[PDB]
Amino acid sequence: ARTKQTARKSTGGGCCVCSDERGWAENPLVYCDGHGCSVAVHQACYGIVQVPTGPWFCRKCESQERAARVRCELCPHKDGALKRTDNGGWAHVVCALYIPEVQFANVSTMEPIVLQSVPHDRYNKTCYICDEQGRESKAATGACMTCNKHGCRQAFHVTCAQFAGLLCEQYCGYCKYHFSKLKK
Ligand SMILES: [Zn+2]
Ligand SMILES: [Zn+2]
Ligand SMILES: [Zn+2]
Ligand SMILES: [Zn+2]
Ligand SMILES: [Zn+2]
Repeated sequence: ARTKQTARKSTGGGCCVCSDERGWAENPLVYCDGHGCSVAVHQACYGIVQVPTGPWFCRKCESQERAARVRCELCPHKDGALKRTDNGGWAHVVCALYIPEVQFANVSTMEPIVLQSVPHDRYNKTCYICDEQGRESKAATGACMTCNKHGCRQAFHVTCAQFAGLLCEQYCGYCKYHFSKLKK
């Protein structure tokens, strides 16, 4: 597999789940070899038990599922690191991690992603970011996390917060207003 195992920048992107650009000897950043696929994930961020000596393919590329059928059940963005769900669909690993009540059937392999126990309070929210970034039709879809500032009611999709730099590592996120004043 093509991997990065250090933080070194060659004298000659980052993880889809955790956004870290560095790799480790015991936790490499592995790059999907699927055609036109740009997934890169840490072994531990994606549940790769054995990094192959040959090519490595993410689960979506392995499935060769129709590109029309590859969609996260929990957010409106495709691309990124996906696993199959218990309901016969797909979901981002990052969405699974940052929506509190989502689980994995196996935490070593991090799959399938289990949605059966999400309560309806993740599902009746509106993503304020989608409402801001020209995605008004998708803002009320999928599942939102809530700002981790106690009492805040701002809600947002995990991936939308991820793209906005509003997640942090317990897996939580803050609306932009409240994130600005948090000591990083
Ligand atoms: Zn990672
Ligand atoms: Zn792939
Ligand atoms: Zn998602
Ligand atoms: Zn959104
Ligand atoms: Zn907030």
